[PDB]
Amino acid sequence: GDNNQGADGVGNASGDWHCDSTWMGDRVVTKSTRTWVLPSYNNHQYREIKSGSVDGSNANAYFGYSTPWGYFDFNRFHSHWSPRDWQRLINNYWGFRPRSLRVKIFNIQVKEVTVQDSTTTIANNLTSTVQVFTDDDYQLPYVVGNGTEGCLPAFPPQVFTLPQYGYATLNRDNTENPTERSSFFCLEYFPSKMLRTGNNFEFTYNFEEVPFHSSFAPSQNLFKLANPLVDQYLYRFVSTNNTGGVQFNKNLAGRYANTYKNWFPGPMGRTQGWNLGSGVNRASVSAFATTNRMELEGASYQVPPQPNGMTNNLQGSNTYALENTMIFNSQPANPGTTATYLEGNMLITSESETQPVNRVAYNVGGQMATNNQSSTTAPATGTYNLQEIVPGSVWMERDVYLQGPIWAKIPETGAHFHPSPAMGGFGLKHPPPMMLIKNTPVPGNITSFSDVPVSSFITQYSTGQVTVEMEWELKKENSKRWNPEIQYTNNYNDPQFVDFAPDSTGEYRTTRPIGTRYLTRPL
Amino acid sequence: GDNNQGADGVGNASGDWHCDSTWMGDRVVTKSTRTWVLPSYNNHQYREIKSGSVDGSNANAYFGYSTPWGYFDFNRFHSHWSPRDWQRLINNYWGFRPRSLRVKIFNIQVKEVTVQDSTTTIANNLTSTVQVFTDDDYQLPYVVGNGTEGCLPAFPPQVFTLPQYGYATLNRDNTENPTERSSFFCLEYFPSKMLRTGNNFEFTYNFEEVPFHSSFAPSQNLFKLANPLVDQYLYRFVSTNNTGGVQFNKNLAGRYANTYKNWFPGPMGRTQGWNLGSGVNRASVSAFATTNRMELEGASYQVPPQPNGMTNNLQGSNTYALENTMIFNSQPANPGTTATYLEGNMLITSESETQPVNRVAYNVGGQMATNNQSSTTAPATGTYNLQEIVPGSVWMERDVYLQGPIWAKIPETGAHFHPSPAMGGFGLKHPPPMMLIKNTPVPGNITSFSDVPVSSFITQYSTGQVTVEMEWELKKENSKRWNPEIQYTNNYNDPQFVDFAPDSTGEYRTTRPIGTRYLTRPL
Amino acid sequence: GDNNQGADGVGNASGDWHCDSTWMGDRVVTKSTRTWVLPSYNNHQYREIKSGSVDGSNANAYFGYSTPWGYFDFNRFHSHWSPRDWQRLINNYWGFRPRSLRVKIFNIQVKEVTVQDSTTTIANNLTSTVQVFTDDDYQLPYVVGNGTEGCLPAFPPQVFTLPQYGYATLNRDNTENPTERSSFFCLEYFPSKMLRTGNNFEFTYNFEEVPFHSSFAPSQNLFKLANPLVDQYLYRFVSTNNTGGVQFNKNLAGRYANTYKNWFPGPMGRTQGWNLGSGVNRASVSAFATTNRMELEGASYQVPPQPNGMTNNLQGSNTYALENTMIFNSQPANPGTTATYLEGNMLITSESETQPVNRVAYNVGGQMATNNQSSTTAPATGTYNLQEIVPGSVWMERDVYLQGPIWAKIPETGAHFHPSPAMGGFGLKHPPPMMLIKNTPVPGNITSFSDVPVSSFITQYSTGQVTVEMEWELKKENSKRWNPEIQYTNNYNDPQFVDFAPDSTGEYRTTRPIGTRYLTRPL
Repeated sequence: GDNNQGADGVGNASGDWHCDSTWMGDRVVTKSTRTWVLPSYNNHQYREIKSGSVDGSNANAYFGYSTPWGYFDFNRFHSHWSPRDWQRLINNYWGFRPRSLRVKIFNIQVKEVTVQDSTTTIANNLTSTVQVFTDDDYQLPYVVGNGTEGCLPAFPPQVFTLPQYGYATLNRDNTENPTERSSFFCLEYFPSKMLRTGNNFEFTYNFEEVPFHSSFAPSQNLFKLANPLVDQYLYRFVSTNNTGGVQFNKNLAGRYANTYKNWFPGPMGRTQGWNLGSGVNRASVSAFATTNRMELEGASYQVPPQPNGMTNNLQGSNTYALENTMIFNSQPANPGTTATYLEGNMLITSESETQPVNRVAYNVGGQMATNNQSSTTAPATGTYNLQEIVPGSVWMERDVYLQGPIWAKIPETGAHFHPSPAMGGFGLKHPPPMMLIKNTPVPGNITSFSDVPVSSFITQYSTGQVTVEMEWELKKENSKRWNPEIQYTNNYNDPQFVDFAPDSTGEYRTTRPIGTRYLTRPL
Repeated sequence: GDNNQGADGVGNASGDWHCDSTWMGDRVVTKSTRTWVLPSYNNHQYREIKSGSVDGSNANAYFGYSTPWGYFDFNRFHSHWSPRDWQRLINNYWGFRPRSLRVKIFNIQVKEVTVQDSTTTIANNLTSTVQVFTDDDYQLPYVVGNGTEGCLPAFPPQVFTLPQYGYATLNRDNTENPTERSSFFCLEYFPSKMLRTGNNFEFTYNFEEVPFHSSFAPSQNLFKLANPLVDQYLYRFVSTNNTGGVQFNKNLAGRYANTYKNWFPGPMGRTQGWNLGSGVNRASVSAFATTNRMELEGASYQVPPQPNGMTNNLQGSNTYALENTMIFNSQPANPGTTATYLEGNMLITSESETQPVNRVAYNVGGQMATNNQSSTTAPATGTYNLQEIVPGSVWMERDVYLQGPIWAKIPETGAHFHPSPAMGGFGLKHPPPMMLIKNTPVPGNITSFSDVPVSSFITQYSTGQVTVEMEWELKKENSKRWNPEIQYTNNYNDPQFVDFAPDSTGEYRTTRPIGTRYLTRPL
Repeated sequence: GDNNQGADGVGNASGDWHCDSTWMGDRVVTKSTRTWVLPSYNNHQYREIKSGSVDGSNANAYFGYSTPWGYFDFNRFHSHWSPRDWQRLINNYWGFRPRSLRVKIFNIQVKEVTVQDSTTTIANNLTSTVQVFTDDDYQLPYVVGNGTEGCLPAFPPQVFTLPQYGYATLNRDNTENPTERSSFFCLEYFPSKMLRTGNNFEFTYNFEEVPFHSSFAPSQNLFKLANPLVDQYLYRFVSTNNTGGVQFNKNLAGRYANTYKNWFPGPMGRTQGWNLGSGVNRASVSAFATTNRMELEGASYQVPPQPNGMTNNLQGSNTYALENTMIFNSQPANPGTTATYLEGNMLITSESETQPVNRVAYNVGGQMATNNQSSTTAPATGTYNLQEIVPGSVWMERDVYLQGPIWAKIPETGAHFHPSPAMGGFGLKHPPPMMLIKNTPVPGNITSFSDVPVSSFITQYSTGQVTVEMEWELKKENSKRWNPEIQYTNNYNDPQFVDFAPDSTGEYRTTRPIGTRYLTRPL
């Protein structure tokens, strides 16, 4: 529907502001509207950008292009959810997955800016247009889901300027030079709707069927599943007698160190533990030397989210694995800042509620036998710092936060194992199409003919609202637990301000992250 | 209906001006139209406002937020009524209660203001929009009915600038700091119609059924109801003889001091009487020490309208209870003025026409027995300065003036007794929804991408008409009184100007208040 | 329905065990089943019980009867609700009221006990019967709703022995003797179903329409409703000049001490504040002298819950009014214990979340003017320690806890004001009928005829299950609050045991009470 048009042109608003969320039965539809600004990027020119090795690491070298096109990136959880609608969701529901998405761009306004002797006057033109297209065949580079800035703001009245679309193609021998395989994508070679100041643009996309997210934290350890009362009928090798010969004992009662296990913990790589809080770390360490680095194409890349199947923090201990965690800033910072931020500013993720099913990151994975015994040689063992997928493994996927990304696109290749993102969210084969938008160029005064293209443009920018409404599917809590569970509560000891709400300057404050795992489930 | 649209856009007026009132049968429909201006508040930012104790009273401390949104407050009686239509109403009718309400916002005009070296030129833009929504679920703070400024003007040609929407939530220990319970309401999280310069907005609301107001003043004292001619069959204790023993007498003829009463006066707290006019008050009194102050949450708050059931002034005497009355100014003053106004400027309410049924505020309530007699001890009594609701009480509600508020919202809690406002008017559970309106932000020139939200806006304001038409239900005069009643008359001894009409400057003059109680009724 | 009967007799269970709760849409149906034991009371005899003044208070004197009948008292909140189903209810819902009730008694088992030389063998008889009737005309004394022991247990496996039915009628001159008005009710004069060991008994009752309970805590102070930004058009009396004469000032901005108030706080009596926690109370105080005592019929009775409209505790302060509060024990104690319990054992209610709308109990109510000024005498005031219902009052009803009573019966008299119980819950005119049950007497060996009734009985008792299923109606949360609310969470710092769950002895543990007010609402 959504039709109520007296006329189409100036003096007729293109669409209403719908920001509210609606909880109906299990499923919830969360509407959001924001106001955006699109600068004129690159003075309406494609350009190649390339970098050598910066900071003595040749993995920092790339070759790519910076287009004029800006793009709507609505991918984070807090764009669609208010902290009270994210408190309802995580407290009484076990899981949620999205279903449909509908986006609309309306109230386009195209301003001109003219500087005569530093007056810099701004007066709109009603004739000029803007170009929007959504890429639904996935035939561009998809930079949306990689957890980079430019998302719809947390708090509705904030106006946000759109990111610039660029991409990094193949480079030659870890330098800035290209190859024969490095491709150039011209964004204006697609068909794209052109929208003058009276027109609007809207789009609809239904998601593929993905597994529910898990909002629950297990209620049992993974190795403790068996009941403590009755002993197993299975026997274990215990020791050996004076003569070479074997002796067996019974697996008895609630003794869980030695009992027969069906299911096994997830993978782990080992990461370095670093004590926050009360401290006593080592002094004057440069971490870039000792970080975990997977080496691809000849260069050493860090992978600072680690693959799924581990927990950084251990149940309220102060020791974290900072190479395994997801760190956020309490407030948006300036682009390109090198400032050194102490712990107190950051929002530091803790996975500690997954510890029953997951192996801790900064502890060894286990041990195995390193030799074959005989009468001469004694049994020996050694600990292993990494293990991988094993038949019969069970692990906990990484949690999704209010500040974290919703989805990611599975790279298109031959094969993949268990496509879930390391950062978090819903690994998708066909993610919501990427919506790009650009100001059409309006040339300045040119008195003559020349075959070299026009380099003199009228400097302009545009603005107007965008609405994004999604439909989430939820899975209700069936639990029979007798005693009260843990809920996300608003407690603050002696507040000087309310959290998740403006300061006296007008600045939106977020003190602490919010995860989805509170409800407890018997594994 | 209300349709006559050639096209929708600039060059087509959104609606007609209807200011007239229509008397049909009993019920009257009073239409009113005004012109408003909406500044850009807080430079389009939410902000927290908080105050400590000012003037040595910790009840003045609050914590709250100041939103960009302005709101239409049409709640006062003289917005809808002209002094001649308020003279008709009160003279020949016993009571009135509202029925329906329909509001319309049209002819929106959005001006830009630009300052280049102090030129401050003003030129409208046709593209920009304004956001209106009416809150019909009562899920915001309702600040309308509390008797604060910003109402539609008395006299139609006056243009009025809209109030700013803010609210005071919970604070911690009578300081400026917040609590865990103090809530933040984001107004842009509701769906709201966006209106460009050709669009209009209209709304309809029917009131719940409330009791008629009482425009009549009783014709009999409450204790004098019995007829003076025939004596009662009931006997009274008079005295006691030499021996201990009781003697009775008959309640005889028109002697009203001692007779059996069915019904009793309303509540009273005792307030201080202060002589206006001929004077002889005490000298150099600071009243804030001795005022009546109910203490809530640990702090002492004044309640300068007193609860219903008392009369300040006593029948043309000069002694008033100024803690019980409703004081107005003869002319609108500047916001935030500390000037000291003498009596002559003020319009000072008098409740003296309710004195038969109501107990005077500055007199003691009565007396009761303070001891049990015996042969040793004589009967004693003492006077009480406060009494409350009693089975079989009858009191007169406070009157509604032309300058006074129409309604109020009953706070949503567990329980309430007899919901009528202390200030006056019609206590409502679901008051007319609160209509909020805001200028959408239009950002200035921004050349670059940054994730910190846009702080540079184009400074603009908007203007246009609003019409509010209500439907009142009236109750006709049935009285059989023989001699002429009192009417509200325009008498002025030697006028230098006409009252309720402009001065030579153009300024609207109101000399004296107008109440609703003139018609007399036999109790 | 509920029919699946192969045969009716021994060897056929009379009914299934249904203990689960079902959340459907808004309304929830909570089924509960327990196992009871009914002793043989008074050796099957009615008896008069009477007491003089005990502990030097003649209000302790009563005259009444102790019947053989035991009664099912299922009235407390935790009989029907599990702590996790009471956590769901209070967290996301604004209010709840019951609708229907259906009770069933099944699996009756009648045991005999015989003592031959202290062997005390127990062997059931299949022939003997039990008598159940429900009193639906309210023509007995109703002792259920007064908050006395004998309720269905908290934790299902607990077996509970039924209370004895007795009642206290009128006594003469505060002594043990009766009057001519003191009535005797014979319970066996009603028709009553007789149930042998194969029979079952079931009953259905729909509640009258009562107001929703309020599970919300206000978001604003009551006197702070007006917005801080715009000042009132109303003026206040401030001071007086050298000559007798009055001076007025404007009510300006966010200054809430002096502003015109529509609505007023609830009633209060003043109660004594007593510091818990960090202490510094007075030493060696006997409280029975100074407690608040309403005097009825000549004797002084304490009323240790105070009438509605006050808050004992003030926002996390340690000072409580212990004459205003609801105190529970963390564990069921022995009947008739005089032991002195320190603070640490008790669960001490706090009303502090109602403090915006309610006046604190241990603070003075306010002040009023005590004299009429003149040139000779200065204005004076005094504080009042009690106030009552006033036109335009709003107060918060007392909260309902998990351990507290559900309802109460409005005494049948001429009149009542605002029937809500002081203890808590839902004041009902026709409460759920009172279900009484008794073992029929089986006489022992009697060889001869005598006209004096049989005094020699076979000593027996009976046992079997009872199920009580109610249907609650709920009111969903509509709130638009932006920041997270307060939820009831399971937090415990360094637990030695889990709360609301058995100890190593088997004993059910409850550390702390649970109220219904968490969700916040803008008054």
